[PDB]
Amino acid sequence: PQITLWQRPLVTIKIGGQLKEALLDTGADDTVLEEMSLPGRWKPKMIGGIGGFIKVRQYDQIPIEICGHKAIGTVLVGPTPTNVIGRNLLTQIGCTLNF
Amino acid sequence: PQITLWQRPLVTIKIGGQLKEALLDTGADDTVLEEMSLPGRWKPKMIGGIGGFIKVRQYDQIPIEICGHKAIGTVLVGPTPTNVIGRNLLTQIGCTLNF
Ligand SMILES: C=CCNC(=O)[C@@H](NC(=O)[C@@](O)(CCCN(Cc1ccc(-c2ccncc2)cc1)NC(=O)[C@@H](NC(=O)OC)C(C)(C)C)Cc1ccc(CC=C)cc1)C(C)C
Ligand SMILES: [Cl-]
Ligand SMILES: [Cl-]
Ligand SMILES: [Cl-]
Repeated sequence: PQITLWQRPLVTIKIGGQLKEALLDTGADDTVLEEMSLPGRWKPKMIGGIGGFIKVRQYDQIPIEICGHKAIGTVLVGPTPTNVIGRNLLTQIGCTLNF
Repeated sequence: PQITLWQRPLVTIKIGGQLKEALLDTGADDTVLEEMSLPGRWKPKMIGGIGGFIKVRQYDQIPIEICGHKAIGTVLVGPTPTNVIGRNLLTQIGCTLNF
């Protein structure tokens, strides 16, 4: 579709069979989600936002639907003010910026 | 143009006489720039991202130029770790997400 930016670009995603709201964020390298359960082992990452650094859990090869578009990729879980979908999955679902 | 999301979407802006690089961020409510001088009135503001909040100065009705597109809008100045263009100005130059 085509999403204008007069509001927050909030969409519905599906991960682990549950629906969630998340924010499509082109200023983000990475995709980071609020606390939740995911299968398998995880690795550490430090990621930096506008406000400083947080520690998150990295899970790889995780299926996720963004707006009904299927992707499988890396998901971080951590203390974030919102769910955000960063470039790493935006490119999987064929996103570009246009003006 | 059409801008890809394989890489960070960085662009040049002219503002306040200076050239600057900055990051087209669809997730950002506001536009925030590193420390710099702007004319006229301002008020203090706390803004929130990953890792918490920072204090900025808010100037309104500032002329900016982005990729040759003139807009006018609110610009926050402060100790952000990188320059970001937010939805408040992205709208004015007709920028949308597409997939
Ligand atoms: C007051 C209104 C609500 N807050 C906001 O709208 C703020 N927006 C952001 O922080 C956001 O759009 C992220 C900005 C882009 N940022 C840009 C950015 C990039 C690098 C940093 C570098 C950065 C930090 N430290 C050292 C080097 C800092 C910010 N990227 C990241 O922070 C990402 N980090 C990276 O991509 O790092 C590569 C990531 C999400 C994964 C932490 C994500 C975001 C979006 C909305 C909200 C509020 C919603 C409840 C919070 C966070 C500011 C920027 C306006
Ligand atoms: Cl990925
Ligand atoms: Cl504005
Ligand atoms: Cl429009």
